[PDB]
Amino acid sequence: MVIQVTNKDEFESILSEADKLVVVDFTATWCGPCKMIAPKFEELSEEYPDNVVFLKVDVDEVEDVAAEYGISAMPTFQFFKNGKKVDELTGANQEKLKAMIKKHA
Repeated sequence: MVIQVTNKDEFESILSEADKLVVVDFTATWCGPCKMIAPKFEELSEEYPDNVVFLKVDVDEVEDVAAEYGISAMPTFQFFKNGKKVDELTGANQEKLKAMIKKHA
């Protein structure tokens, strides 16, 4: 249950208009770990279908969001409440990803 974001305006508008917690997967085709944690991301998106929106962002496809969101390493999962950033995890840690989604959901 994951939505692929392909531009900045569409991304900002989603965070802006979200009445749910939003989790964003910042990913890249050159990033081995990004692809390894991707199935876990998908599972969780289905395991929180009511109160959390999950997004996917390729940093080479949407350049204007990678620099603007302060992404410094990959993968990066950012968490937004009411259109405002609340948490962040860097790295393909499956356990920490679950634990951080639970914290805010």
